[PDB]
Amino acid sequence: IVGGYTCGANTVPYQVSLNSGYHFCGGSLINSQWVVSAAHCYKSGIQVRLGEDNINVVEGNEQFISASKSIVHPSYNSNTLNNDIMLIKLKSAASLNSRVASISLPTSCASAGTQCLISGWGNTKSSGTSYPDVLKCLKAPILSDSSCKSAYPGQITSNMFCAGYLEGGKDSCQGDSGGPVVCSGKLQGIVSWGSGCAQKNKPGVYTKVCNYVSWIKQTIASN
Ligand SMILES: NCCc1c[nH]cn1
Ligand SMILES: [Ca+2]
Repeated sequence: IVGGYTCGANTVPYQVSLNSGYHFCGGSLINSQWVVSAAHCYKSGIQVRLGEDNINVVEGNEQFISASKSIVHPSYNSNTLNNDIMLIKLKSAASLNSRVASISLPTSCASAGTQCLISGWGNTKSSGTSYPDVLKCLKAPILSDSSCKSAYPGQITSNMFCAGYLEGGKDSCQGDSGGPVVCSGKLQGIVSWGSGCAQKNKPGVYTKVCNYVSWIKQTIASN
């Protein structure tokens, strides 16, 4: 997260870190056994880390649970990043509490102008490279479809939205991939892609989760 703030330990209780020897992506806990992330975060040997603040230090609220299976969206295209969504099932159910909690799925799509919270352990620099150990947060509005398409000609599908600031300075970045965009207590987005970070007229692009609720529910119900 570039131009954000330190969230505070366990203040974003649905935020997970995906770890394969190291943090490589964010995710969102949506029930005791399931995490939603980006399809471009797919790899084998995933351990889900819940209750994290400092990802380099065991602080006492963590639960580390190995993934039993991952399900990339059937229509995910890695070239265009269309349908950039994946489900991860935990080998055992997380113990839910005030610091490890699920986030609700949307019942309807959020509009341009809706204020959201984007979070992650990604790069905090727009030119250089610096990775924080503690969770970073950014409050950001959803941008209009028209401004999103104008920012990225030929690249924005009906399964994507832009959020952030056309002036630059505040954005998600490398390592935030797969993490949450939460608006009014609903998971509306997944950190998906952009052109660099926090650059003028290049806001972050997010997977439009409301399009996937039926798939998520049906997949969970049979797996
Ligand atoms: N807005 C950029 C988010 C991102 C994803 N991967 C790398 N960067
Ligand atoms: Ca920790």
